[PDB]
Amino acid sequence: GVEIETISPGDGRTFPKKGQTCVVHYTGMLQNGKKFDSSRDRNKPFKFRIGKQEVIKGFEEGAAQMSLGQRAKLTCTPDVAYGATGHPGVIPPNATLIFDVELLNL
Repeated sequence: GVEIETISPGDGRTFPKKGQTCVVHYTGMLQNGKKFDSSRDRNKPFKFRIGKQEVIKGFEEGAAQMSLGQRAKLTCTPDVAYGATGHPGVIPPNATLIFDVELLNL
């Protein structure tokens, strides 16, 4: 259950495919309002490949459904997230995650 709202036009027709790299500048916040991660604070694009279960399923599905030059906010349910086995000292168990996702290339 991922809800995507198009906050950017994203006229690019390119779509991610299997076995491809994908760069996203992601910013995540907990639904109360505090953030835990921001790749842009590191000034480095987050390179991840579609598949291989490198990232949670919600983030990968959201990145797959949205395209180049597009921005969107992903509503990640705890079922598709860490859930009960939350991140140690970072994310409390049974919490939702909101991501500021955007491709730059591929």
